Amino acid sequence: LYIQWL
Amino acid sequence: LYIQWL
Amino acid sequence: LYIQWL
Amino acid sequence: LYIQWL
Amino acid sequence: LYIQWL
Amino acid sequence: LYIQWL
Amino acid sequence: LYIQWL
Amino acid sequence: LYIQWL
Amino acid sequence: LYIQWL
Amino acid sequence: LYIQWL
Repeated sequence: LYIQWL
Repeated sequence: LYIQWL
Repeated sequence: LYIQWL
Repeated sequence: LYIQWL
Repeated sequence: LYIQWL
Repeated sequence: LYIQWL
Repeated sequence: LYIQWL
Repeated sequence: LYIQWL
Repeated sequence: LYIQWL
Repeated sequence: LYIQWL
């Protein structure tokens, strides 16, 4: 699981 | 699962 | 599952 | 599943 | 399943 | 671009 | 770009 | 870019 | 970039 | 960048 959130 | 969210 | 959301 | 959403 | 939505 | 090979 | 190989 | 190999 | 190898 | 090898 990879989450990139901005 | 890959989530890229901006 | 790949989600790209802007 | 691939979702590209803008 | 591929969804491209703008 | 979405590539699925079975 | 999403690549899935089975 | 998401790469999954089985 | 996410790389998963099985 | 996330790399997972099995």
